[PDB]
Amino acid sequence: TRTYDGDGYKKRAACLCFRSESEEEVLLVSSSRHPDRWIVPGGGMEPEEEPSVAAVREVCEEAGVKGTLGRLVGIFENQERKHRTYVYVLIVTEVLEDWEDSVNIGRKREWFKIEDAIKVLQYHKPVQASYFET
Ligand SMILES: O=P(O)(O)O[C@@H]1[C@@H](OP(=O)(O)O)[C@@H](OP(=O)(O)O)[C@@H](OP(=O)(O)OP(=O)(O)O)[C@H](OP(=O)(O)O)[C@H]1OP(=O)(O)O
Ligand SMILES: [Cl-]
Ligand SMILES: [Cl-]
Ligand SMILES: [F-]
Ligand SMILES: [Mg+2]
Ligand SMILES: [Mg+2]
Ligand SMILES: [Mg+2]
Repeated sequence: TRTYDGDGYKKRAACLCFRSESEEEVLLVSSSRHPDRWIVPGGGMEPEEEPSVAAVREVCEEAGVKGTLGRLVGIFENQERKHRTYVYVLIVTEVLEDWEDSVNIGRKREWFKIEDAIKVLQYHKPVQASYFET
C-alpha cells in the first residue's frame, strides 16, 4: 500500500549504506526495470510506518544488509516523479547472501566510492546523486 503526503507526493525512505563510519564506500543496487542501472536502495513508506523503520526495512529487502542507523541526511523531493524521500545514514554491519530482491527479481548490489556513486546516479537519478552533496 503506497502512502502520500497531503500534497499528493508519494512517501519514501532510503539509506546511504556505508561500509564503515568513514563513509567512503556506499552500497548501490540495480534498478528493477533496468538492471544495467544503479540506484540508492529505498522505497515506499507503509501506513503509519516511521520513516527510519521504512528505510531500514527497504534496505534489507532491496540490498540484503543490516546495520547501525545513523542520522537523517535530509528530505529530498523528486518534482518530476512527485515523491518525497527521507534519506538516512546506515553503517552496514551485516551482509546477507540470499535476500528478498536477489531471490525474487535477481537484484544486484555493489560497493562504490562516493565520487563513483554520484557519477553512476547522475544520468537517470540526479536527485539520488544529490543525497551525497552534504
Ligand atoms: O519507473 P521509474 O524509473 O520512474 O522508477 C520506479 C522505480 O524503479 P527503479 O528506480 O528501480 O528503475 C521503482 O523502484 P524499485 O522497483 O527499484 O523498488 C520505484 O519504486 P520505489 O523504490 O519507490 O518502491 P518500492 O521499493 O517497491 O516500495 C517506483 O515504482 P512504483 O512507484 O511503481 O512501485 C518508481 O516509479 P515512480 O515512483 O513513478 O518514479
Ligand atoms: Cl566506508
Ligand atoms: Cl529520485
Ligand atoms: F518494496
Ligand atoms: Mg522496495
Ligand atoms: Mg525501491
Ligand atoms: Mg516497498
